[PDB]
Amino acid sequence: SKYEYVKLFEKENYLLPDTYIIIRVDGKGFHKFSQFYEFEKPNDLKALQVMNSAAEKLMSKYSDVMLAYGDSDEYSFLLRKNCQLYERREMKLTTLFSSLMSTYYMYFWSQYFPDKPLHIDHLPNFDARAVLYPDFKHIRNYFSWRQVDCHINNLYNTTFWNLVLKLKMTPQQAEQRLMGTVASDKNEILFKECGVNYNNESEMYKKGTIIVREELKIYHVDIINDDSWWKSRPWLKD
Amino acid sequence: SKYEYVKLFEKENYLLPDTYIIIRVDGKGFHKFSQFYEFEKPNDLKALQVMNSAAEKLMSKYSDVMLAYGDSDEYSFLLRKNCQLYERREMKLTTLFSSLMSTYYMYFWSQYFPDKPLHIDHLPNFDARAVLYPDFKHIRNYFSWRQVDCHINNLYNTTFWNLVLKLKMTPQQAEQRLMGTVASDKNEILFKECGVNYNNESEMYKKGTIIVREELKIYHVDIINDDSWWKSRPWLKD
Amino acid sequence: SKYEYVKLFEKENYLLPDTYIIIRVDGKGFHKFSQFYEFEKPNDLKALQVMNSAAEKLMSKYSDVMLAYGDSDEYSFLLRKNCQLYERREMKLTTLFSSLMSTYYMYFWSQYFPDKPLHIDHLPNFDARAVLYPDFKHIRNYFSWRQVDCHINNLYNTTFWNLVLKLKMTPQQAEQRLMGTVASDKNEILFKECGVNYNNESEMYKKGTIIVREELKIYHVDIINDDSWWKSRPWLKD
Amino acid sequence: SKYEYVKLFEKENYLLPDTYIIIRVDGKGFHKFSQFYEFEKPNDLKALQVMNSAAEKLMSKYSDVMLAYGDSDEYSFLLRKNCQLYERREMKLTTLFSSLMSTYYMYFWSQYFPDKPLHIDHLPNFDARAVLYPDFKHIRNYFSWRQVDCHINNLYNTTFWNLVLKLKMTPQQAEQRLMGTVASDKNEILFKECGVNYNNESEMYKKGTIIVREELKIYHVDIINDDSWWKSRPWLKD
RNA sequence: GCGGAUUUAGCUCAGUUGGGAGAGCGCCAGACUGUGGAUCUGGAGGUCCUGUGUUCGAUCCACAGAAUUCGCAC
RNA sequence: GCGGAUUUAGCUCAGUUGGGAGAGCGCCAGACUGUGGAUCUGGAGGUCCUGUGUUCGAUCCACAGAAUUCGCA
Repeated sequence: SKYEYVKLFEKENYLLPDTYIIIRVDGKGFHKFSQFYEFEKPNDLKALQVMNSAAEKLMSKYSDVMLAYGDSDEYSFLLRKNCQLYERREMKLTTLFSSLMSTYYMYFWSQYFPDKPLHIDHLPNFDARAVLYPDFKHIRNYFSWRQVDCHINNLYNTTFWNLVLKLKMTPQQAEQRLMGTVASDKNEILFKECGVNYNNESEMYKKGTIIVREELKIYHVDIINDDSWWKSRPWLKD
Repeated sequence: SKYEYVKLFEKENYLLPDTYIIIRVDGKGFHKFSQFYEFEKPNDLKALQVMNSAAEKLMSKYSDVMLAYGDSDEYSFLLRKNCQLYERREMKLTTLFSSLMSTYYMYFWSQYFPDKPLHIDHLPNFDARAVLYPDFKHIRNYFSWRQVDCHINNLYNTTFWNLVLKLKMTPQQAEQRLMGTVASDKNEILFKECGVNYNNESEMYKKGTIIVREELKIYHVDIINDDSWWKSRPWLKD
Repeated sequence: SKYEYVKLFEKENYLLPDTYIIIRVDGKGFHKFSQFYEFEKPNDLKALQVMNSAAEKLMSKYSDVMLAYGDSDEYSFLLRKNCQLYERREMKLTTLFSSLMSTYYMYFWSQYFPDKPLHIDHLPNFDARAVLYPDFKHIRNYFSWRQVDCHINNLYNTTFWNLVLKLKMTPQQAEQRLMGTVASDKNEILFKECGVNYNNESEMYKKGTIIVREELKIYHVDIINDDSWWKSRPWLKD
Repeated sequence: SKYEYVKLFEKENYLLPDTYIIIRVDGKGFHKFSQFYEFEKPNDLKALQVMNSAAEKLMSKYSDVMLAYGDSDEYSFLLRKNCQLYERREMKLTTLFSSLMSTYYMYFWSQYFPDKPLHIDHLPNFDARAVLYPDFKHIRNYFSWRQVDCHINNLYNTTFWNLVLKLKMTPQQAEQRLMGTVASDKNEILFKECGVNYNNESEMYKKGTIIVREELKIYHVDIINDDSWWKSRPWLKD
């Protein structure tokens, strides 16, 4: 053909071999999304169950995924360093992960929320980015970063939404009240003013969600300081 | 934070400025997809209408998309050379496009096919790639390439399936019949042996689908040799 | 062989076809270099001829180089859109250009300065970077940028070195004297305090060096506003 | 400035952190270079001493280089995984290495060969590529690969040049003679026909050259199987 | 895109309805001698592409995903 | 992750009910002049981060998405 020459303008990027690959997918404008479909605040259980369902099915579909961690509207997938999926073409991996997460989310939404059919202008869309890590310690520190982020965001949102619902404050009022406040102050505000003991909050909300290949098992525990949890799973390293 | 340092391992790729951008999305294993949901052969109208609906909605959402061409399980989107969407980040554009096409396809499928609800193991997924073209002549030639490819492939499937249906041949028999045949030979085989006049086939089947920003208008015309069609639409160039 | 596998960690980068290529080479620490070998200030003529000789020879060797502009310790080379040199492999182009400029500079230095044999710890080194530009207008604007920067740096160096040499100021003293000063002030300082008419300085010093493929001709002219200079050379565009 | 905007078209590439970097430089058309300056065959000691001098000086100039291995017209440099030279910018590293190796080669050439002044059309140029390796085992395997390649190439050149020089053959005759020949066949040809025992060849010629930071020490030993050679130098991993 | 064929040790290839994995070259060690060549002896290396399903048991059987190659076709 | 402020001519800052965009500099040319200095005239360059609407009309207003910067950690 006299037209195929344009194919020469395409440029592929193969991700460095024998390197750990993290693919992180993130909900596009899921704040507005959470508002449109009237999500429970601070945390809506079933929506998180949809997220976990999509992630788990995806994980079941692709064996190279050793571990997955999700919270709020985000999910991180760890691919074994020796992954050869799609010859490690970055675009294939990221666009496939985003496509899969979006479609599976739509499906499981149709399963968990039949009362709230999806509207064409507020469909769940995900972006996806690939990140390379040469040593496992960086993987540990990454998931540590994500879990710390989950802890901070959950504490803030629980305090905020308890201030809004129980103390009937305005979002602006709750926002100003939390200004310059630290973890101890948020816990004290929740317990004394809202009558809520944070430590008694669901483990899933405060710790996020971990899916690990054992069998596929789901945990909601601290992985930041618990070295034995990692050490007992050496196949994560391989 | 002692963990945020891992964020430094990320690499962004900004697409060269003042360049025409083509993002092509492609259905993942849609032959098998067409089999599972028992698509009509050679061409199933309603499915193609799902594709076109999804693509048109997508084009409607992003004003930077000047032109789209789709056929079978593929769709190409032209973004104007001075586009600043997501600061011209390749990953954002591609993962977002795959996600959008996927979700819109899922939505419109429930609309056109209420009789065939989607199965979790056969959801429509799309990959996506970004290609840069510095001169409009290469864009013209690109879409020319896509239309020629559509013509050849359609001619193949229509001839094959007419050989299976009208002459009651076995797939291997029809395939053996098509060895060393060219477009003209396939046309002559269809007309003389199967009694089907190709030129009378649906225009969408023979030319594919064009969505162009005018209002958004859909065409099923030749864009390869019709220079005036392009010349009459200078806003495509800039 | 059981060791050849490491070849898979290599990454090639082919520069986008049908795009103008600019390769800019720049002297490594040529201020300290100028100090060690006792360069005349503000401008040492013979050094500039070494630069120009190296650039001209390099350009003579590779016909794809259509235009070159050099000043101080930098030089810019324009390679035509359909250049296929080293299959447009970026790395080959850049390392080759840097190696060539360094070696030719060493050679022509050995020719112009036999009195000052080069010392191993002060050899002329060059870096090299490649930049892609999709439209010729951006090429014009690039070389315009380079000539403007050349004017700025030359004016600064002449004023600075006239304040240090013609007067008896310290380099830091002159630096502080020129702080927050503009072209008008520099001109006025040269005139009133140093008794130097900037405009009467050599044209090469104020405008830089242009090498054009016509035959290779060397110019010291304005290319910023002179449209006719470019328009009279359409082969530069092709 | 209204022209500085072109600066936005540059794209820099920062190498993945915590990864071992190998920068390999290789002589451009050094077959022709070897012919032009009438190099001794198969191996010219003084030329190898020029290469080695250049490499040692370069390594001496940049403390980040932990190990270097060179042979024939190529040299490989290992940079420790946490190196921050030029912020791990690929272009700067490679073009700088090419420039340095080229200039140093010119200088030491002027020192070892006062009898053979360099001709402008045959100055020594080097290309350079950077390769990332996430694990040290790959470093060991890389240098192993290069040393094996050295063994093969040296055996070939010694057998070949003994066939042209000693048996007074034409290069094409030797080329055809070595077609389909294996190491054993080459050894027997040298031994029986040329009266040459390969094992008695200089250790530098058959093993290549190793420069290691200990002090900078030079070795001509096997590094493929001698694990202790690496193990006794743990600072290479760090 | 359509179809066939293939994926097991470092390289080339076996193998068994469906049962516990091998040979030649190459590599390392020792003896031997002409040396890293020749012969001989010894030894090392493998997620049998990645998952799933059935089964007491999968390299094999069924399905799916990835990769290699050759045909036909622009 | 949560919030404040910011993005307007090449640079630096105003900036407006909601209506018609500017200054200093920079920069091109011309007259006279020490020089493309100053001084003098004319002129250019602004998609005011990007889209939609309310409107007879949008730089400010209302919705959506993005970027720089500093806090709270």
